[PDB]
Amino acid sequence: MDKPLKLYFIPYLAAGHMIPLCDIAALFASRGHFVTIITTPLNAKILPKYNNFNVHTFQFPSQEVGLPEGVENLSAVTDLDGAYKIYQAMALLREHIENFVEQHPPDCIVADFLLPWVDELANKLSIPRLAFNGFSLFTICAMESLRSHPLPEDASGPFVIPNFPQDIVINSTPPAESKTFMDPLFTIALKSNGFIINSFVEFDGEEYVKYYEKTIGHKAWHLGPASLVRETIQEKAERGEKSTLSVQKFVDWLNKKRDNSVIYISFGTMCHFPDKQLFEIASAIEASGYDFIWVVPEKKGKENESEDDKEKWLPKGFEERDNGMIVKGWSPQMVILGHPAVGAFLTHCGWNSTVEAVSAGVPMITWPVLGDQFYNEKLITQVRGIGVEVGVDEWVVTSFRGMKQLVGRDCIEKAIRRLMDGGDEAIQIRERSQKLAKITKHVVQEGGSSYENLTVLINELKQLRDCKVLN
Ligand SMILES: CC1(C)[C@@H](O[C@@H]2O[C@H](CO)[C@@H](O)[C@H](O)[C@@H]2O)CC[C@@]2(C)[C@H]3C(=O)C=C4[C@@H]5C[C@@](C)(C(=O)S[C@@H]6O[C@H](CO)[C@@H](O)[C@H](O)[C@@H]6O)CC[C@]5(C)CC[C@@]4(C)[C@]3(C)CC[C@@H]12
Ligand SMILES: O=c1ccn([C@@H]2O[C@H](COP(=O)(O)OP(=O)(O)O)[C@@H](O)[C@H]2O)c(=O)[nH]1
Repeated sequence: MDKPLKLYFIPYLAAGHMIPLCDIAALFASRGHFVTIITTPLNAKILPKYNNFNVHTFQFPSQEVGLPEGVENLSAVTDLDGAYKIYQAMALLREHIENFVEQHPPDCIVADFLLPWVDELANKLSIPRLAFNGFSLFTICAMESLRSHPLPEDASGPFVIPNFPQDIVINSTPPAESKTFMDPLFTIALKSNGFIINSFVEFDGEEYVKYYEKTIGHKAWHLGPASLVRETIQEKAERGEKSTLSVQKFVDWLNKKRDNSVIYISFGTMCHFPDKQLFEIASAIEASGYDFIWVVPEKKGKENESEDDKEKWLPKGFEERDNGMIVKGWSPQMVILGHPAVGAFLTHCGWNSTVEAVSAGVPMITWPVLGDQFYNEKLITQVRGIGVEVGVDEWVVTSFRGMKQLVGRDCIEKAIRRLMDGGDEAIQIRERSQKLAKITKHVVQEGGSSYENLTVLINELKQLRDCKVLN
């Protein structure tokens, strides 16, 4: 504890994995250790500089992959080809990332599971390495249970998470493609010294800290929700990217509405719905009759469209009825969710949007799409009971307009009203969300669960540093 720790963080160029890992590095920075993010210049611009907080940037190889100069992240990508370029750009940056880390070795490396070449880098440098995927520990347990007990290849439809601490049924089977990409990353990540989770034990469940530790044989570190590291308005409003609309424009409009009278609809980054699907969402939004903040990244840069191009995805007269805000880009989600007017959230069950909703105490309407979201759907609705389900069952591998099954407006509206109409069910769901909200307020504060986990994590990293100094 006499000298601080030198920690490097290598976040992947994805909004869901860049945002949380930098906030997690800000928790290390608040303790007095020298953190350092290693990413591209555009992704490091939005990062507020704390104490000890520094970045090391290598220029994004735009013309090497074939991208415009303004695209250095997966959130600005609207095509499956773009995700390949973001990955290929990460392969080219692998050279200079390894060289910089070899020239100035840190006390510890924290790297994403999407980059599995950090294993050789930390090994030859004989330094402790931490893995990060931004999933829930509950989901990580569920995906390692399917890896030990594979589903029959023919089987499809709902399935039970095998040999779990709690009987849980996921609504659809994962794609066979998902297994071939995920399993190599989990195996390399399990070769790491520890796993960093942007969650707290009161939410994932202690029976899964004991499941991951004793059944799988690996250490996890509940350090989140790291979104709580941003306290001011400017810290909450600038995340990953500058907001598209003025943050005060949202607040002045939300301040005029009642409490729990606004629905926030955002399927996160990397999810783009076809125009038919957006039409069903829009029809179900106006049919519910509730004010809404709808994030539509599918139509960013497509403002003042001709009447033909707008009727492809919106009912005629939808924008004339000013009962909501259609944001075609980044939204201050921490700000919008924090406002007392938002009382419901239509989510893709992404983990960042999930813990941010638990902090703000907003119940969630679940619409999972890919990745860890179909496990998160059941963590929201069955395990913790802070949300209702739409009832979707399409588990795509790519979400870039790839969905082949149309979710009807009668299905969406039915779920929207189950939380906005204030029924007897919705009342106690919002009570269980407020119970977790009060707990979440001080899990990163002194004495909390995730706070003390970071205290233990630092001490063990300091120990390993003191052992290397002997040699
Ligand atoms: C196969 C390919 C298209 C890949 O192309 C290959 O590249 C290698 C490079 O050496 C070559 O050797 C091959 O010949 C070939 O060209 C490029 C892109 C790519 C890698 C994958 C990809 O970009 C992302 C995912 C992604 C992984 C995962 C675990 C995430 O964590 S995504 C992440 O978090 C959440 C998760 O829900 C997202 O919502 C966030 O926005 C953020 O992106 C799960 C989801 C997903 C989409 C699974 C597929 C893949 C591994 C993908 C698209 C497979 C295809 C692959
Ligand atoms: O318009 C948007 C879209 C996304 N986000 C942020 O992007 C992250 C989305 O992460 P999540 O894991 O929920 O979705 P994923 O990016 O994995 O699809 C969260 O921090 C959101 O607050 C935001 O602030 N505004």
